[PDB]
Amino acid sequence: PNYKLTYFNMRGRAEIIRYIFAYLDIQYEDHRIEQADWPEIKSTLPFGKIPILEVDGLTLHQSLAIARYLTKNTDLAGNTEMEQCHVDAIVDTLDDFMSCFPWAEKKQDVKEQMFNELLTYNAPHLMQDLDTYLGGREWLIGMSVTWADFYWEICSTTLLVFKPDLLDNHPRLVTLRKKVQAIPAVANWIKRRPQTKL
Amino acid sequence: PNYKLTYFNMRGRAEIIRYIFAYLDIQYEDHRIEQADWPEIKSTLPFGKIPILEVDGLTLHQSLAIARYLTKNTDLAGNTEMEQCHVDAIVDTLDDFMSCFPWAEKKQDVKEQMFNELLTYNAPHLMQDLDTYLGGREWLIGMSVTWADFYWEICSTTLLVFKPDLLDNHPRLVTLRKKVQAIPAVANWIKRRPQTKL
Ligand SMILES: c1ccc(C(OC2CCN(CCCc3nnn[nH]3)CC2)c2ccccc2)cc1
Ligand SMILES: c1ccc(C(OC2CCN(CCCc3nnn[nH]3)CC2)c2ccccc2)cc1
Ligand SMILES: N[C@@H](CCC(=O)N[C@@H](CS)C(=O)NCC(=O)O)C(=O)O
Ligand SMILES: N[C@@H](CCC(=O)N[C@@H](CS)C(=O)NCC(=O)O)C(=O)O
Ligand SMILES: [Mg+2]
Repeated sequence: PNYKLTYFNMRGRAEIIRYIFAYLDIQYEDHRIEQADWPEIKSTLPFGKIPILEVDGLTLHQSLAIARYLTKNTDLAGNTEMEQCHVDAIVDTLDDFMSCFPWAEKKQDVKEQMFNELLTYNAPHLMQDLDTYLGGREWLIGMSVTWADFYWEICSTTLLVFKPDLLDNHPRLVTLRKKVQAIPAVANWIKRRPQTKL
Repeated sequence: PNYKLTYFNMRGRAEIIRYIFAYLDIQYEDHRIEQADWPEIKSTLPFGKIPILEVDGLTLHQSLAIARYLTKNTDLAGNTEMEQCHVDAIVDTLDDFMSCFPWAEKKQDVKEQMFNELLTYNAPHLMQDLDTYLGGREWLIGMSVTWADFYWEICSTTLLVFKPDLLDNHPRLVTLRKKVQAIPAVANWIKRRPQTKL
């Protein structure tokens, strides 16, 4: 079908969807809006948030709901219902953390303090839990790559911008990142995608 | 299989799982732990959070990941691939808001202030979007109840404790709550479950 992804000109929450389209070799319109155009767009969306994915004109929302929709019946989903649950759980654990950052905090005072606290205190704890969860395994779930591995690489890439030494004590997590980045379709997207901070 | 759900003695994040077990008429061990017994259990979990659901000796985590797992191949999941996406999206939209509340706040005074601001300044926009989304339909997604309807009833039940007039401008959302509460299996669970504040 005809796919149209709408988001800001950032990797952000739309990147997981972009990785899936690239991996599955699916053509889509990568619509990146300008902040000045958001207000009008927002008023037309059922829940006023992006990303959204239009499939033949029908609008879908929530980045992870869309990602799950696109990976169902593909080799990125998980090989059993239980493994699919593990994929979803890891994705939500990562998303829970990313969602904790108060980008909308009214007071720039508290906002700055919270970011530093999450990066210096919480981040290291999560990295340790993920490292232990992965153990000596090749991928986070099963014996093959899943979109949970994609989300790990995506989330860690942005966190590394704020805290470069995040994975100094976890080489196995770095290796996993490199494995995802080395996947042909993914590597090709990473090299051609717009270069943005977030 | 044999199911063992572990959570605190409260509805909270485990309630969606409990509703699903009730609706599907599935037996399970509803393990409710006292605060004092949490520390020693927490240290044994990969990510140190509850609820967790043990299925034939294997542990699953993340409430919504578990809920999705339990509804797969059942009438609660959504009738089409697209509708299953909408179910996931509505659930995440609700969970996104619930996750905004600062339960970790130290000052009880400040904590209540933040809760009241979220319920007064932010909740109204979400309630309006949900009402508009529902329109004059019987259920949020499709023509039959889904676990998204369950989650709406569960989330709104607790929010109403803090903001009694939350739905005074949205009778259609109240009607939906009543419909969920009237389903025999669900009604039975609501009447027999332990009475807790949250
Ligand atoms: C997966 C999930 C979430 C993220 C986060 O980045 C998103 C949401 C925040 N967004 C903020 C830019 C705000 C802004 N205002 N003016 N200029 N820039 C960018 C995209 C996220 C969460 C935690 C730490 C960093 C980034 C990324 C991936
Ligand atoms: C679905 C999603 C999230 C919730 C929230 O309730 C949880 C979060 C924190 N938990 C803290 C209680 C600690 C405590 N111990 N003894 N007394 N108090 C209770 C359950 C939630 C989020 C937003 C508003 C209200 C409730 C419920 C359902
Ligand atoms: N959990 C949702 C988050 C949706 C969200 O908050 N999107 C932000 C951009 S990253 C947005 O639309 N904010 C603009 C606004 O709230 O006005 C997802 O993963 O899609
Ligand atoms: N998004 C996760 C949240 C998990 C979570 O934060 N659980 C809380 C209880 S509601 C917990 O384990 N907190 C106790 C602690 O962190 O020690 C879910 O839905 O399962
Ligand atoms: Mg979430």
